[PDB]
Amino acid sequence: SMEQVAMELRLTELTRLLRSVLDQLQDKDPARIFAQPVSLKEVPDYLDHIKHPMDFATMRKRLEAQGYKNLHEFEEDFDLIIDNCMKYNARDTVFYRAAVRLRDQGGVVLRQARREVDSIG
Repeated sequence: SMEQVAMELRLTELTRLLRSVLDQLQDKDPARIFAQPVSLKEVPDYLDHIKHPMDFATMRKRLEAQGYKNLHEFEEDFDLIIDNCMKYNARDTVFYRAAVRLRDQGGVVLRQARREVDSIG
Protein backbone atom coordinates (compact mmCIF):
# COMPACT_ATOMS: atom_id res chain seq x y z
CA SER A 1 0.00 0.00 0.00
CA MET A 2 0.96 3.59 -0.35
CA GLU A 3 0.37 4.07 3.44
CA GLN A 4 3.00 1.27 4.18
CA VAL A 5 5.46 3.06 1.90
CA ALA A 6 4.92 6.42 3.65
CA MET A 7 5.46 4.72 7.05
CA GLU A 8 8.63 3.14 5.68
CA LEU A 9 9.89 6.47 4.44
CA ARG A 10 9.33 8.02 7.98
CA LEU A 11 11.30 5.06 9.48
CA THR A 12 14.07 5.67 6.99
CA GLU A 13 14.22 9.35 7.81
CA LEU A 14 14.23 8.57 11.57
CA THR A 15 17.11 6.15 10.90
CA ARG A 16 19.02 8.99 9.17
CA LEU A 17 18.52 11.30 12.14
CA LEU A 18 19.47 8.52 14.69
CA ARG A 19 22.67 7.81 12.73
CA SER A 20 23.72 11.43 13.10
CA VAL A 21 22.76 11.29 16.86
CA LEU A 22 24.76 8.05 17.25
CA ASP A 23 27.82 9.64 15.67
CA GLN A 24 27.62 12.65 17.88
CA LEU A 25 27.26 10.52 21.05
CA GLN A 26 30.09 8.25 20.13
CA ASP A 27 32.39 11.27 19.67
CA LYS A 28 31.86 11.94 23.34
CA ASP A 29 33.67 8.58 23.98
CA PRO A 30 37.07 9.35 22.54
CA ALA A 31 38.73 6.55 24.57
CA ARG A 32 36.42 4.03 22.75
CA ILE A 33 35.46 2.46 26.07
CA PHE A 34 31.91 1.82 24.84
CA ALA A 35 32.69 0.98 21.23
CA GLN A 36 32.38 -2.81 21.42
CA PRO A 37 30.68 -5.44 23.59
CA VAL A 38 32.30 -6.37 26.85
CA SER A 39 34.29 -9.54 25.97
CA LEU A 40 33.04 -12.67 27.82
CA LYS A 41 36.45 -14.22 27.21
CA GLU A 42 38.09 -11.36 29.15
CA VAL A 43 35.22 -10.79 31.72
CA PRO A 44 33.80 -14.31 32.10
CA ASP A 45 31.40 -13.41 34.94
CA TYR A 46 29.91 -10.36 33.14
CA LEU A 47 26.44 -11.81 32.52
CA ASP A 48 26.08 -12.73 36.18
CA HIS A 49 26.23 -8.96 36.83
CA ILE A 50 24.72 -7.33 33.74
CA LYS A 51 21.59 -8.82 32.22
CA HIS A 52 21.26 -6.69 29.10
CA PRO A 53 24.76 -5.74 27.80
CA MET A 54 24.94 -2.88 25.31
CA ASP A 55 27.61 -1.02 23.30
CA PHE A 56 27.84 1.34 20.33
CA ALA A 57 28.57 -1.42 17.73
CA THR A 58 25.53 -3.41 18.78
CA MET A 59 23.40 -0.17 18.54
CA ARG A 60 24.82 0.53 15.06
CA LYS A 61 23.78 -3.02 13.90
CA ARG A 62 20.22 -2.44 15.14
CA LEU A 63 20.14 1.02 13.58
CA GLU A 64 21.27 -0.19 10.16
CA ALA A 65 18.52 -2.85 10.16
CA GLN A 66 16.09 0.08 10.83
CA GLY A 67 15.45 -1.55 14.18
CA TYR A 68 14.66 1.57 16.23
CA LYS A 69 10.93 2.55 15.74
CA ASN A 70 11.17 5.73 17.82
CA LEU A 71 13.73 7.81 19.75
CA HIS A 72 12.64 6.26 23.10
CA GLU A 73 13.94 2.82 21.95
CA PHE A 74 17.29 4.33 20.92
CA GLU A 75 17.63 6.20 24.19
CA GLU A 76 16.88 2.99 26.12
CA ASP A 77 19.89 1.34 24.52
CA PHE A 78 22.12 4.39 25.12
CA ASP A 79 21.12 4.45 28.75
CA LEU A 80 22.00 0.71 29.06
CA ILE A 81 25.52 1.48 27.93
CA ILE A 82 25.89 4.06 30.74
CA ASP A 83 23.93 2.32 33.44
CA ASN A 84 25.60 -1.13 32.95
CA CYS A 85 29.05 0.53 33.26
CA MET A 86 28.11 2.48 36.38
CA LYS A 87 26.95 -0.74 38.09
CA TYR A 88 29.84 -3.09 37.10
CA ASN A 89 32.63 -0.58 37.66
CA ALA A 90 33.39 1.37 40.83
CA ARG A 91 33.30 5.18 41.17
CA ASP A 92 37.08 5.52 41.22
CA THR A 93 37.59 3.86 37.82
CA VAL A 94 38.31 5.25 34.40
CA PHE A 95 35.32 3.23 33.13
CA TYR A 96 32.76 4.70 35.52
CA ARG A 97 34.11 8.19 35.02
CA ALA A 98 33.92 7.77 31.26
CA ALA A 99 30.25 6.80 31.55
CA VAL A 100 29.46 9.86 33.66
CA ARG A 101 31.08 12.14 31.07
CA LEU A 102 29.24 10.40 28.21
CA ARG A 103 25.94 10.74 30.01
CA ASP A 104 26.49 14.45 30.72
CA GLN A 105 27.67 15.28 27.24
CA GLY A 106 25.13 13.09 25.45
CA GLY A 107 22.22 14.75 27.36
CA VAL A 108 22.74 17.91 25.33
CA VAL A 109 22.61 15.99 22.01
CA LEU A 110 19.56 14.00 23.02
CA ARG A 111 17.69 17.09 24.18
CA GLN A 112 17.80 18.60 20.66
CA ALA A 113 17.19 15.21 18.96
CA ARG A 114 13.89 14.99 20.80
CA ARG A 115 12.89 18.46 19.59
CA GLU A 116 13.82 17.44 15.94
CA VAL A 117 11.95 14.18 16.09
CA ASP A 118 8.80 15.97 17.36
CA SER A 119 9.28 18.99 15.04
CA ILE A 120 9.76 17.00 11.71
CA GLY A 121 7.31 14.31 13.02
